[PDB]
Amino acid sequence: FLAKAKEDFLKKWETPSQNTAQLDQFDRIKTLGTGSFGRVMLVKHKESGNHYAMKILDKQKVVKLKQIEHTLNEKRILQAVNFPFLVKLEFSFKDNSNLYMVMEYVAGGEMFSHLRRIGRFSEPHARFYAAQIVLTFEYLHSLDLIYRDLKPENLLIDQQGYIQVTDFGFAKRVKGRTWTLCGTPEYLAPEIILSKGYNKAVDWWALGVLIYEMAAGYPPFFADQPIQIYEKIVSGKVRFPSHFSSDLKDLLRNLLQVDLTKRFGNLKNGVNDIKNHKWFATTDWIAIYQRKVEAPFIPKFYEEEEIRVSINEKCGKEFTEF
Ligand SMILES: Nc1ncnc2c1ncn2[C@@H]1O[C@H](COP(=O)(O)OP(=O)(O)NP(=O)(O)O)[C@@H](O)[C@H]1O
Ligand SMILES: [Cl-]
Repeated sequence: FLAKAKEDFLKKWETPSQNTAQLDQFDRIKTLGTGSFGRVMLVKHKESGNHYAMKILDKQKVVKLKQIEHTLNEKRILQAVNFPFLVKLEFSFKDNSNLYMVMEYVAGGEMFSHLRRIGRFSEPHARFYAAQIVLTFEYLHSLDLIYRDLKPENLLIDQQGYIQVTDFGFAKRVKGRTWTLCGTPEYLAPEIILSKGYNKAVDWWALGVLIYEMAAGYPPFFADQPIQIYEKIVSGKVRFPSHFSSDLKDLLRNLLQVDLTKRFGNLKNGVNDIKNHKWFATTDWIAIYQRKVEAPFIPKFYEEEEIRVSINEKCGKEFTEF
């Protein structure tokens, strides 16, 4: 009976929450780091006492870098969704100068830098992470959301060693097909490259690419020039390292299926063809969803400038919906 997850997403999708907090409600502790459009600040919600990561997006910068649609889309998705492996948007508001995304404070690590530092993951460790992505894509797809941007860079490891998807700029809600050429070359599904339309099956392609990259330490398709990567994706084969189990190679043959009508995740049994695959025979799907499996990696956990908000409104039109 999770037609309630759909019903609730749809209320929030149809009437997105706006100005759910304001700046004067947060104590500013310190700057955590710098983003594309401004700082992320550790803040204490004055009422509750909880700490959050407040991302400050300068509207003028977002316009200048032509990231308007992506910013709006990301916020709109994040205020509608609810799933254990999606970063939690706690509050959003705007003022004359900035957009504010008040995120759950997650003192974790980055999948990208953990993968690159370790070199590669064991199949059982790759499988632990992959199962979180499988359940996430099941959720997103049941809401007609195509993520279409999977890659380690988009995944952080929280304090329990579980995944959170951190970026929804590219994700599109759409019932059938869409055409936008977007993503990063190594993770492009062939039906995206061939420019005749694609659907949610491109996420299962990208899962294949991620599992391979986790298990090998490098992705299946790579080259000095993007056109060489596109050639490989479209009409190349894949080469599995000899260390890959036959279970893993069989799963990847069916995820990195160049023909989307035969790709696992896109057939009559849908997500069950992936969940019921041999490689995932040891995965307790319910237990992964409940974060009851012990994770293999637990992350370890002066120059302060004020925020100036203009008295004049900037980019009112561009960010009306926010
Ligand atoms: N939820 C969070 N919890 C804790 N620290 C965070 C959180 N979100 C962002 N940060 C910190 O803020 C820094 C910059 O924000 P970040 O979200 O990385 O920016 P971005 O604009 O999304 N670009 P990118 O660095 O490529 O992801 C990060 O390197 C973290 O140190
Ligand atoms: Cl591209």
